[PDB]
Amino acid sequence: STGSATTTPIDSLDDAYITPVQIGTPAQTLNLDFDTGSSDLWVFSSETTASEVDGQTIYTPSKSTTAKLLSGATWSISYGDGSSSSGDVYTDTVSVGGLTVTGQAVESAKKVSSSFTEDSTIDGLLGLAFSTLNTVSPTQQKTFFDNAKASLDSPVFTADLGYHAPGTYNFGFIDTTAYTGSITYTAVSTKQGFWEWTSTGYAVGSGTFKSTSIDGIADTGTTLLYLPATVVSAYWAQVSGAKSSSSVGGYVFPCSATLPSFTFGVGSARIVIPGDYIDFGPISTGSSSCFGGIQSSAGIGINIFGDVALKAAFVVFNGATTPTLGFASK
Ligand SMILES: O=C(NC[C@H]1CCCO1)NC1CCCC1
Ligand SMILES: O=C(NC[C@H]1CCCO1)NC1CCCC1
Repeated sequence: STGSATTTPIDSLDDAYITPVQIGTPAQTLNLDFDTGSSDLWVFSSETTASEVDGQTIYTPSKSTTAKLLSGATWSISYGDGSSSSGDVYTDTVSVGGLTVTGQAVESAKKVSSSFTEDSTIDGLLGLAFSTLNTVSPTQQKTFFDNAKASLDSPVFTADLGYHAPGTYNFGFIDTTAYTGSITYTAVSTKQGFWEWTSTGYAVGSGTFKSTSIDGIADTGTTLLYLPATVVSAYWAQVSGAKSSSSVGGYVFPCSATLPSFTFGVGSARIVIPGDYIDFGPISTGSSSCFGGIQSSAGIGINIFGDVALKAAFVVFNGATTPTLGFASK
């Protein structure tokens, strides 16, 4: 089997991407955040504290004839941005882009933190990291991909995120028309539960490539590119007037600037992030200070190749017995 679904930016900045997901019978379609840095499929629901729902579409398990309460199971997750959610668990039928999993754990939120409430466009998360990170207790549950992968034509999914435009998540096949050149594959460590890999270096604009190992994860659920402070300083030094602002929380730059590209290495291959992809717009409405899309990882403990990086590539998440990542230009 295969599946293919369009993923759409939630706003004009590509702050996140939402993908429609069918849950239950009859289907209830929710727009989820496909997240390769976590492993829980959770949704706003009829069980979510009413004051914490503000415009999201909810899953109502009592209206799904295939929903079954997973007796005694609870979940609770906290993310690297400080957000969180928790609740109970159903199993139900879940379909993405025509690919169907029966008995998928659907984690129903009883509580969500304010950032989730305040974002009416994200109805929940669909985790695509390794199932070792799933938070369901006392019986850990499998991700949608883990449940589907034996049925897939090939045990892979691909992320093709758009810049200020829709893109595609495919399951079970590699669309050879969706990229240019070749896909370069690189080793993955699953020891922390992420799609963790080692970039071979970077360049800023037209500058020389610096060969240096940068261990990080491929995270569709992280918006920006988080790299070591040395690398980030080297980038922003090429933008006149850019500076790290403790009050704002990262590097900012004059909105009048033209940003240079940023290149990262995948083996001997090179992925070029155009400068425009690094502009996250005014820090507050009407400001001429703009927020940068490349930020230091020093305070996170791990480098993150988030959407800023991934959207410059066609990315293969190869879930073979020994997982690997693939990157192609597009
Ligand atoms: O939490 C992370 N990103 C943001 C969350 C919010 C909802 C989806 O993703 N990234 C983690 C990756 C490893 C360290 C932090
Ligand atoms: O990218 C991050 N959050 C993504 C937003 C979009 C929708 C959900 O939240 N958070 C990063 C902060 C420092 C590492 C994780």
